[PDB]
Amino acid sequence: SMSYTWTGALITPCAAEESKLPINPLSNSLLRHHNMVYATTSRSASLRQKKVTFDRLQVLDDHYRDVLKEMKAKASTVKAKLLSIEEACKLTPPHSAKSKFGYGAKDVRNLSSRAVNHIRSVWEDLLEDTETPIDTTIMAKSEVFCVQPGRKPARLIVFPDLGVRVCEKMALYDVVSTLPQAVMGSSYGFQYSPKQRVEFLVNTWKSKKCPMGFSYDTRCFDSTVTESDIRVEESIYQCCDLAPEARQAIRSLTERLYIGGPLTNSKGQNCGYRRCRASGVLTTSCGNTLTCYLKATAACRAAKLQDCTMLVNGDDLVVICESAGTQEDAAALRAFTEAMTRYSAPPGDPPQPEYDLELITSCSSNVSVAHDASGKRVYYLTRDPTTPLARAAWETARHTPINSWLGNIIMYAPTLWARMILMTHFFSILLAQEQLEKALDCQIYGACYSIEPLDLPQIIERLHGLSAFTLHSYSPGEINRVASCLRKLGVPPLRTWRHRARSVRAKLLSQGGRAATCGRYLFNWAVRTKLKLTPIPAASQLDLSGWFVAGYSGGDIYHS
Ligand SMILES: O=c1ncn(Cc2c(F)cc(F)cc2F)c2ccc(Oc3ccccc3C(F)(F)F)cc12
Ligand SMILES: [Mg+2]
Ligand SMILES: [Mg+2]
Repeated sequence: SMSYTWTGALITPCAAEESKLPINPLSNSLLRHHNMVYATTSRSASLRQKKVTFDRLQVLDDHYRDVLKEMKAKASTVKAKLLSIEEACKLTPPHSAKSKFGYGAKDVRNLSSRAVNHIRSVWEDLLEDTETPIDTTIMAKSEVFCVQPGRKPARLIVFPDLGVRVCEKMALYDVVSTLPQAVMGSSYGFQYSPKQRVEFLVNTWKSKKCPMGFSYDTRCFDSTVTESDIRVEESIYQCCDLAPEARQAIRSLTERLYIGGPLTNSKGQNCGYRRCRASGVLTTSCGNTLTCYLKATAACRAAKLQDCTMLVNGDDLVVICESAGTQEDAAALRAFTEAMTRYSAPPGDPPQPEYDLELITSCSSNVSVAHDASGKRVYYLTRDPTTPLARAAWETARHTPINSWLGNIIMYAPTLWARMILMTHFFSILLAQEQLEKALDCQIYGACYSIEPLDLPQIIERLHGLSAFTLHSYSPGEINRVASCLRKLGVPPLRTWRHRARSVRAKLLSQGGRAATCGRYLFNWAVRTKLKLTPIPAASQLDLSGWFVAGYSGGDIYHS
């Protein structure tokens, strides 16, 4: 069936949208070529639509069916609990889209009478009406990017009302948090932290006689998901031991929301219908990971690749396996792509076999190596810095709910570009404005969190280790990239940052307390007469456990 159907009403913006980076003092400090940084707007919606509207093709074979039963089997060991309206509410973000029935995130969190009552009514309705499609809103997502040798058209987000959103949590939160791990095991990418991911990738790579690996990029994965996929995905869920209320709630959510439904723009007009994955639902991240895994796993048996190992994060896939030769490997990869195409997961960029792990990119990131004080090789997770910086620049000029930079510092603490530019730029500013105290919301795997800037040293040591404060002698590959990028975005050179960092460091050490800590470990790279960085007290006390369990992108989740 057609992924989407449009009535002709436009996808409209519920306010004014900014497309160009504003010229201000602070941002200009990070990067000069501001006219290269832009943000998507509903304006390009039409273009997106054309890219995602098409008629799917799907042919399931015995390998598909086989793997499904295999996955079903493990899922059947799971027992998911129901969530009280409280727990679910406590999980809703404060910025989350307000309800169209008279309440908002604020009220939902305050367990406000009006909110909780409507929520209660929506649940009751999911238990009674098993048919009626649930209404959803469509919006052109507004993200920041850098220009390229045109521009990326806005991404479309589909999401139900806050009422239906809380119920989803109640019926499926526990499910989408445990089930994936139980089903995919070592392959579930969200169970790992950057360091743990790197470890998994490097161990897998080494466990092979002669490694071969590739990243498979599906063309607009969501729109490729078919009504069959969603139903199959629900069947896995149905294997869990669930309360009747939840069993039915899930059954209803599947038929009324997940497999598809009506599209309403911000104005309130009917835009069309959806028959593919909705990006703004709780089951998006879990569902896409299950689906992608299912297809790829079966696709590897069809293509006859040997000893496949998958790493899946939603629609993001990377496979590592035993090579069979250059020629044979390209044939297998091609076979693989076709199998996946049959399964309704055609490629965007044709996959290319990789024999050098550092060259494989998944989750917009890759694996590289640097050295610690002792001088031994240390692998860490890194990525091209363009987007992070561009957004960083944008987040410096305008106030925005989420701070991609803070999240990036956290996830990329050990990288060259993260420590040299981001850490400096932002600490320098916070130091100026006197804001080191204020907490800031950010995101990890799609879930919002609230971190205090002055706690970064602890976070970084526990998630990466002390080496993240002393790495050096980065690969010539990584170095070239960073430099190439700064040159492109008009970002100040190495020396300029060192000088700036050298100054911030000083200003930080004078304030003492948690600040000196930041200045001591975070900017130790700047001073020549180094300092001995020892295990930080608060580090071995942080409950970062929950930070890396499952994915929630688009799932409207906030871990308080
Ligand atoms: O391998 C390194 N080993 C150490 N340092 C010092 C250093 C560091 F260990 C971490 C850090 F957080 C900031 C730093 F300064 C480097 C500093 C810059 C660099 O790369 C470049 C070299 C020449 C020009 C431009 C660059 C650039 F844009 F940085 F890539 C490579 C290295
Ligand atoms: Mg895709
Ligand atoms: Mg974990």
